[PDB]
Amino acid sequence: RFTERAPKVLALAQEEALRLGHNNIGTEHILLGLVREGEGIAAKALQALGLGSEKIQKEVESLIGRGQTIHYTPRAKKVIELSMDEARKLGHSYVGTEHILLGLIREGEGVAARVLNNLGVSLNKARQQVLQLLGS
Repeated sequence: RFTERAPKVLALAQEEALRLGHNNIGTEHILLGLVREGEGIAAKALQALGLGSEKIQKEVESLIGRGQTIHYTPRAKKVIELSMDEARKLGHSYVGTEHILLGLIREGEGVAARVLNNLGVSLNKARQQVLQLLGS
């Protein structure tokens, strides 16, 4: 149900949660995966918005702090479900990195959203800008 790059986001999200010593894979780890994957549309959008992996990493560690089997948080699961809806609405059968980013922005209320707020990003403006990119 995913593009080639979307599972790489998920792999990195889990790796980051483990590297940071965290107990679950939350929306902020999905955000880290989106930016660190580097090549997908989501990474491109985050780059164009003036963000980068190190800035996001530092803000995650500031807000949450550092700490085997880690599970997705309920909100991260919701974001993944929303990514499927975002893809469908845009005429795609496969969920790409951009749909995970849109699902994260749409949910708009977890640790990733707090991080984005603290990094100076408006979610509503960012949603419009990501869609603008997809329409280009």
